Amino acid sequence: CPRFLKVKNWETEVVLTDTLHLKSTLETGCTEYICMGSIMHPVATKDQLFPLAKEFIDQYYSSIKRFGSKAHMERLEEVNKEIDTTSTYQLKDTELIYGAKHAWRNASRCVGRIQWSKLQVFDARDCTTAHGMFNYICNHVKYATNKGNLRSAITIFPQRTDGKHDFRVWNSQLIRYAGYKQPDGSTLGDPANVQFTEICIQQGWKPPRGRFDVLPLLLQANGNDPELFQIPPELVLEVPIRHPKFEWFKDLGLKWYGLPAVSNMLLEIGGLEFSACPFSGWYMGTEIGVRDYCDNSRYNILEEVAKKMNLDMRKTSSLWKDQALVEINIAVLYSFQSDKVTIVDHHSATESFIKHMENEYRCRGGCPADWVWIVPPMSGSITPVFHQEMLNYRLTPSFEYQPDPWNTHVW
Amino acid sequence: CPRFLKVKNWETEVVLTDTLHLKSTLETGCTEYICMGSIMHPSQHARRPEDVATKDQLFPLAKEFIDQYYSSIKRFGSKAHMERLEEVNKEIDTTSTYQLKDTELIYGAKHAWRNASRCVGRIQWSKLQVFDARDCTTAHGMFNYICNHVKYATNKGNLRSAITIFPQRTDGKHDFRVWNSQLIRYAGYKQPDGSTLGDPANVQFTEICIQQGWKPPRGRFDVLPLLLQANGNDPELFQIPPELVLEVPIRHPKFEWFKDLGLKWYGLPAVSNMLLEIGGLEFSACPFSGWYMGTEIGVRDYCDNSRYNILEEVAKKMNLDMRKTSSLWKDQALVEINIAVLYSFQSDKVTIVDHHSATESFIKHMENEYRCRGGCPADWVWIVPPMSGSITPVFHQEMLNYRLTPSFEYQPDPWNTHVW
Amino acid sequence: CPRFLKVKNWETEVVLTDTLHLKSTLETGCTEYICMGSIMHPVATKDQLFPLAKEFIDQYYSSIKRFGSKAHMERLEEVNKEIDTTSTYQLKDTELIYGAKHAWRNASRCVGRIQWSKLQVFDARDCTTAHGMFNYICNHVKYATNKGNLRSAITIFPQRTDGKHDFRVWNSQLIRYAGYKQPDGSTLGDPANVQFTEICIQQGWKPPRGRFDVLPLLLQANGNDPELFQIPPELVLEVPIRHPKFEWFKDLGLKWYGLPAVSNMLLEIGGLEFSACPFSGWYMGTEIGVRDYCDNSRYNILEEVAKKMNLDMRKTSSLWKDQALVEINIAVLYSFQSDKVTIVDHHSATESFIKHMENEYRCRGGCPADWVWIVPPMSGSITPVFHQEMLNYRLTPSFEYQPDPWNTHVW
Amino acid sequence: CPRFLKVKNWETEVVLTDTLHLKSTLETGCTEYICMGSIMHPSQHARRPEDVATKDQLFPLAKEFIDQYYSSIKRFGSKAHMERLEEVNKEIDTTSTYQLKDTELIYGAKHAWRNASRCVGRIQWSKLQVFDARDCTTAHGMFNYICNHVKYATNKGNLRSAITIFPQRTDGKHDFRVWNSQLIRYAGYKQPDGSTLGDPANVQFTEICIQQGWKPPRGRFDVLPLLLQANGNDPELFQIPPELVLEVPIRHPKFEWFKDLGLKWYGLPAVSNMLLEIGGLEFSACPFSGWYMGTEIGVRDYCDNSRYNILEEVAKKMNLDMRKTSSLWKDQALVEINIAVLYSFQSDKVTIVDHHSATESFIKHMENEYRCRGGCPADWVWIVPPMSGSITPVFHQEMLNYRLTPSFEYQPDPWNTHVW
Ligand code: HEM
Ligand code: HEM
Ligand code: HEM
Ligand code: HEM
Ligand SMILES: C[C@H](O)[C@H](O)[C@H]1CNc2nc(N)[nH]c(=O)c2N1
Ligand SMILES: C[C@H](O)[C@H](O)[C@H]1CNc2nc(N)[nH]c(=O)c2N1
Ligand SMILES: C[C@H](O)[C@H](O)[C@H]1CNc2nc(N)[nH]c(=O)c2N1
Ligand SMILES: C[C@H](O)[C@H](O)[C@H]1CNc2nc(N)[nH]c(=O)c2N1
Ligand SMILES: NC(=[NH2+])NCCC[C@H](N)C(=O)O
Ligand SMILES: NC(=[NH2+])NCCC[C@H](N)C(=O)O
Ligand SMILES: NC(=[NH2+])NCCC[C@H](N)C(=O)O
Ligand SMILES: NC(=[NH2+])NCCC[C@H](N)C(=O)O
Ligand SMILES: [Zn+2]
Ligand SMILES: [Zn+2]
Repeated sequence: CPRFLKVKNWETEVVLTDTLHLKSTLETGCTEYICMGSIMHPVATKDQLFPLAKEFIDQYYSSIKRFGSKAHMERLEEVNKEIDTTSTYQLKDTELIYGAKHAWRNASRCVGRIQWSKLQVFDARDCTTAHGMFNYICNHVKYATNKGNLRSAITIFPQRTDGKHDFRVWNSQLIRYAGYKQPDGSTLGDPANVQFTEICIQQGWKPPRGRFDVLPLLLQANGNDPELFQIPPELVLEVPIRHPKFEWFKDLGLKWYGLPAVSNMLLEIGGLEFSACPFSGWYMGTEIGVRDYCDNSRYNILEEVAKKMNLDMRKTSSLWKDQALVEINIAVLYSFQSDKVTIVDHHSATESFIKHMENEYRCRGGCPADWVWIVPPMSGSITPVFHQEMLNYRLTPSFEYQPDPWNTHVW
Repeated sequence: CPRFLKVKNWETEVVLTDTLHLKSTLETGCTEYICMGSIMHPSQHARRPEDVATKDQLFPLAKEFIDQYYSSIKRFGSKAHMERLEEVNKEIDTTSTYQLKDTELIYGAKHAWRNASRCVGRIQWSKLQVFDARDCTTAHGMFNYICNHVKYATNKGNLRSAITIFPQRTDGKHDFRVWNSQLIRYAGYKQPDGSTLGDPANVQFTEICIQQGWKPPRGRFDVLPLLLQANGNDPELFQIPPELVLEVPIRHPKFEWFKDLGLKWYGLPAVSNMLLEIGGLEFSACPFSGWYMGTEIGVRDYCDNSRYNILEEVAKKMNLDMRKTSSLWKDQALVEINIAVLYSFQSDKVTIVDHHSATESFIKHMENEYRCRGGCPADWVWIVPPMSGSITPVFHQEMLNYRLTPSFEYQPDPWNTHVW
Repeated sequence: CPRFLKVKNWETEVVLTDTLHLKSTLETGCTEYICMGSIMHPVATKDQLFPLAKEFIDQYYSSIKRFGSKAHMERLEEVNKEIDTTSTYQLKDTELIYGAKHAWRNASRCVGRIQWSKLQVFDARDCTTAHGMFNYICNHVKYATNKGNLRSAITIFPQRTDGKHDFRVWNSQLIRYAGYKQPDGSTLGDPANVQFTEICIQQGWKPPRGRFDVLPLLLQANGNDPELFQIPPELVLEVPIRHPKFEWFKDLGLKWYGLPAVSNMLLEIGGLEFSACPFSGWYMGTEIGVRDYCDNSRYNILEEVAKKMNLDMRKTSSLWKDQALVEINIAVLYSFQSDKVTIVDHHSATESFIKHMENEYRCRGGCPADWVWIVPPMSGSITPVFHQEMLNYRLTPSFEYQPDPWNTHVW
Repeated sequence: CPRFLKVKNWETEVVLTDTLHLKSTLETGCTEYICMGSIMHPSQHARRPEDVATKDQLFPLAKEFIDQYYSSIKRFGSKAHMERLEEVNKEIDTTSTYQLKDTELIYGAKHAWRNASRCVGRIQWSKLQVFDARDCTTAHGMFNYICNHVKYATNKGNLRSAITIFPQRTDGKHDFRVWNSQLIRYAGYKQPDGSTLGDPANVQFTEICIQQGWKPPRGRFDVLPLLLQANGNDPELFQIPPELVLEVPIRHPKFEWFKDLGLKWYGLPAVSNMLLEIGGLEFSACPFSGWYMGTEIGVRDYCDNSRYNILEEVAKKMNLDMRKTSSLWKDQALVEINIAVLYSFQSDKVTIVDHHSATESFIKHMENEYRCRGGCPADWVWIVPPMSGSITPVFHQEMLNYRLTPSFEYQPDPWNTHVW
């Protein structure tokens, strides 16, 4: 209603038909009179949980081609008695694996979804303490890093109960660099992490006060006050950034970590909420080269690089920023590759994503996709995704945003 | 339910409050469940293009526009307001259409620009020369008006914004249409090769011209003739006098070989296929022009695979290693082409703006608009330039897209409608 | 989007879930800001036809559980080549029958749809003249009347081609009574048929000028001027109306016809348009007893029945109209039953409809229904449909309104 | 796209033009693809019931209301309009709420009635007594105010329309609520045999009253106590003084046995569980009353299968042959019950309107409203009486349903939300 929606690719003229949108139950934020497409961010009762669980179990049994089976019916009744009796329920291991992979399949902001079914799921639902969380995270980091040959993984901690016993990873990613405000108002290190760094120091962390200090983990188990743990340094793979032609590039002393491991999202499956679910894949180069290094509110290196390149910086129309941007991005890829650390460039990644989108239309009837996030932050129209119409809608299971845990926790 | 909305800039932390969206009366194409922000022409439950406005459609649309006009000149509820409303109503009542005052037409055109959510150039919105061509009756008359537009707008390279507005739709059988999609564009030809010579965007229009008896030079940059439909008649061909057509040969400030590619482009971007809607009145022929942002030429026109597709050519001449995507050879060539376009336009003293300067001005305009008007409708997908997105400030700026009227709207290609 | 909608019955508290709304492709007339639920009325190119034909053939092949065959793929190719070469296509007999039955299944205004699959389809696509049409119409009337034991039926004339060659039955129903404007402004016979009656007279029909004159058929074949034909009187089954207790009722000289045969609708199947498609079932009593007899702008008999009942008519609050209404409706049912002519009362009809709706939710995931038309025009809340929430949406194949032919027709 | 819409009456052929729907700012629940005209509580994308308006929600809602109010007293744009708007804005920015003037509250209440698309009684809309109870602070104070209401409105059978308006919502933790669905209603009791004694609609509410300590007489027509929530505290029980409760024993003008059924009803329909929204302010306790239309009692209260369900018992005493549905025995009994209700109220001099008189007046009202206001929102599903539909003129009248504010809205039963 409408049944069929069409997307066009403006380079190939290929028109595709979406019916997967019909499975949407959650709202996007837009209305018929306003589009919120560029806005970054536009305790279940028994009664609410029943339908959400049924819908999930239903789709699970359908996916394994056993819809209507007595297994299907019995699982439904078991779940139903479980909710009725404890006001919640437990996923079977198979359901949790399915839910996690599908939350990734459904993530409309992820260009990496061709890999969605190749995902190692660590089931940490028996975890009870922050030291326990630390151990699981270390196994995840070791497994995922794999000496540079990165492998996708998610570690899933106990689901929410009453909301007073939440497991949380206070870090926004498992591995990030510290940020300190300087007396003159500038920032040393990564300005994105200034608040989180302050919390860590406040909690007792001794800060080395350099540019690329790996943050410790701040871990909350069962709603208890969070605890600090240092990731053993031999587990954190880093790459020093050099350039294949500019010998001076290494002199900038840039580096970055190999494993991008988002750790502050909420994974929702059949109405159940996994507030601690760090997951990791591998980098697309522009995430580091364009955003991390060249955002004005991040490491902000364009000007230094341009100076070393001896560019004429007096006029914006010389495109000195653009020129430097490319060199930086060349260096990031070249450095990761030289060190045998899995990375993908924005051309290869977006081309793969288009193939994935086409497979998804053919087998699933569509592929929810957020064009604003999917198109890379540089060279947008010389990647195929710029020219591809897309439709954005929300399927469950899904990854969602949740408030920072310091905004809620009582000590 | 009505509410004020906040937009945040994620670099500056500046948060702005949108109140203007509350005035929107036209649909965006999204729903609560499905966002259609990246669809180029979403369905927006508009009435069929071939239909003309009924009285019941016209009355509210004319009242809303006249109210907004009298409100804008600080004369809302005045005797003149009331009398103008009465006159407009009698006209709709007795003829089922009305005529705009010249002042209203000028106001309408500037506001349609002010309201164009896809336009990054709107800081310039009130500086618009409006050529009122509503007395035009023939295709030759149209030609004359268009030659004036081209001459005034071009201004020997010192480009000036302008719009020329032909007679409004009546019964839908006497429409004025400029068949060209822009006043000045290059021909495209399907070759015996299978390849395309010239601009592939213009292949169908080119065949129509040829079929109308136009003699194609069959080169890579043939300026297209005008094909102009007056009063609903079959369209007629006219060659723009070549001396009115300002072109720029493309060269690079450092690469002496770049000029050997034999690239050029025209100075005057003049969109000619859109419909201007003011108070329910439809101006189906309303060519308008400003000046280029360099990426329009250097990224899209030159580097789209379905356009001139010059990336490989240029990368070869640059002696780049093209074996792997990860060398970013495409991105290197792209920066150089875009340098050359800006340099070539600046050297010939033809107005151009680069994507950094254009987007920085847009941010400034947005802020002025939130302060003086309560918002600025903007389509992020179109506003963020097609290269270097996040090293421009608009990438980091949340925008809200909504449709205000007066507006510029798309309309079907006339060869899809026209019976000969 | 949303995938699930709920309807509640406010007498039983049963909640049903609708998913059939998802197959909707056509608009209703409402918007998010206005409801047009009580508004009575709120040629296809090659490019339009391809998708409409595909959607239909797909749903047909899915209905016979052969989706993705073999026969399905070839039928699609055949249809596509047909549209390609001729800008139109022909339905198989199978698909025509299926389409006709589904148009009835989908008609949200019809309370009689429990019967939807028991429909006799007379395929009149080989018809070419008005006399041909007359013949097919005589067949339909005779078969559907069946001496009082009415059988549902539809006769389908050739589809529209260029729009200049339309088949049309100018009558709104095959059997209806003439109406005559009188010099003093009153009307003799049925006021609803005055315009059509004048046309007939203008075409040289010699009018009896009584209260219940059965109209001639006015039939347009192949876009030609329409022609007059008298329905052989022996084919026209009528019922004199008398009352089981009031011996004086028969003296009112009332009668009606047995066969309600709507003849002015358009049947749309897979993008094809059948502009002449008379169809019939049998009456619900209130149609005659409440609407045809008691509408102020119909036979308007309330006051004279009330007079004969000797009711105090001086105050609305005596409910003299309501009493008369019930008595007239009793007489209609009693008369049809006494003469063994199929009829259904509004309790039995609406009860069957709720049972049908429940069947449709179980097997099809919903049942579009227009509450405004489904609730009988008397005694609303003492039928179960009044208490039943319904969703209205438009499914194809469908029956649609079309303009009176005498507005368009060039003589 | 905005347009004027036409509604036709299919008996009288009168066509009216609706312009008022263009003012609507709240959703109906339908979409372009799915009509929800018969859903009792469609979801309309309202904010969560248990949230309170933010500044960003309140600023435009308050401006819209104050504009309509000053426009109504022909004072739009005046100094007073501007200064009132200024004062409201300071209050919102400073306390994130505001207070209505007495005149604004009275205007708001009357227009909420005028705007109630499901009410057939709106010809009466401007004749409404407003009891301003915004100074109330206790459950006992609520009781006193409600006693005042019942006494004023009943007026010894000569019923007068009234509303009593308790303090608006603040943080949502201090809500005033009448837990009763109407001020006067009959208890219902589930019986060991599975039947219900008294009124099944009130079983759950009755259960709560007994749990709270009310001693149930356990009969068929027990007048329920008030359960009153002040300032978000647990609610308190209060019996209405029985001399304030006017009741009518039902007898028939021809059937001597009718009185033997021991039926009665109360004179005063006082809906007490709705929320009154004025300018984004929320009056969660606002009991209002007019007088009955006969069918509300005769058809629904007495003949719904899930209410008193009296049909078969009446038909038996009428000696009807109940073996077949097509004898229309149910329809005959229905009419007689309805005659009895009207006759009884009229004999006792208690205001009542029959459904012919009520709907004929409503048609007149719609016509007045179209003439003076440009429309009348109306929900046909609710307006058409539950018996004899098409022998009332509203059945034949096309209606447009849309939502204007101020308005009366549904809110959740407080026992689903309340923390003890
Ligand atoms: C395996 C290689 C992968 C690649 C190359 C990749 C690529 C990306 C990129 C480039 C983004 C945008 C990042 C940003 O701008 O902040 C993204 C977002 C995202 N990806 Fe992936 N992805 C991968 C794997 C995964 C995995 C394993 C998951 C989860 C199981 C995942 C879920 C997400 C989600 C939820 C987002 C949105 C995050 C947000 O809103 O901040 N992706 N992906
Ligand atoms: C003065 C210099 C101007 C600049 C630098 C500018 C910039 C731009 C750019 C870059 C686009 C996107 C073009 C594309 O991707 O195809 C655009 C679109 C547009 N601009 Fe401008 N603009 C200017 C003047 C104008 C004028 C004079 C008008 C009309 C009065 C106008 C109305 C529009 C409209 C309606 C669009 C959307 C076109 C579409 O949908 O395809 N702009 N503008
Ligand atoms: C079998 C016995 C049937 C019964 C008892 C029945 C009942 C009804 C009734 C009472 C109406 C409302 C009529 C009015 O107010 O004018 C109606 C409408 C309708 N029915 Fe039936 N129906 C029957 C068979 C059929 C058949 C055979 C078809 C077509 C195959 C059909 C399609 C329709 C349509 C399209 C409408 C709406 C017509 C309009 O908008 O004017 N029904 N039905
Ligand atoms: C003058 C006497 C009045 C009459 C005869 C009358 C008539 C009616 C009727 C028959 C209903 C349908 C009730 C139902 O089916 O449950 C109704 C609904 C309504 N009326 Fe009135 N009305 C009157 C006065 C009022 C007053 C004084 C107000 C408020 C100030 C009001 C506001 C409403 C509202 C909001 C509804 C919808 C209630 C709901 O959704 O349950 N009416 N009216
Ligand atoms: C305002 C805008 O939505 C915001 O800058 C977005 C744009 N697109 C993005 N795309 C990706 N992949 N990641 C981001 O952080 C952003 N930021
Ligand atoms: C699919 C997508 O909407 C389409 O390619 C858009 C993207 N953004 C654009 N932005 C501008 N300015 N111009 C365009 O033509 C486009 N094309
Ligand atoms: C205005 C209103 O929609 C119109 O009177 C409708 C109401 N319901 C109906 N219901 C049926 N079945 N038939 C009708 O003709 C009508 N008329
Ligand atoms: C399902 C349906 O909407 C519901 O039964 C409505 C129908 N019309 C009504 N009409 C009025 N006046 N009052 C009601 O309670 C109802 N109930
Ligand atoms: N490829 C991924 N899995 N990315 C997740 C986000 C990493 C983030 N963009 C960063 O630069 O650190
Ligand atoms: N700056 C403008 N006014 N542009 C209008 C569109 C021009 C178009 N993008 C082109 O490259 O030809
Ligand atoms: N039951 C049917 N098939 N009805 C078709 C409509 C008949 C119409 N209502 C009449 O009174 O004549
Ligand atoms: N006329 C009114 N004010 N009605 C309000 C609703 C009364 C309700 N219908 C009842 O029967 O008790
Ligand atoms: Zn959107
Ligand atoms: Zn609706």
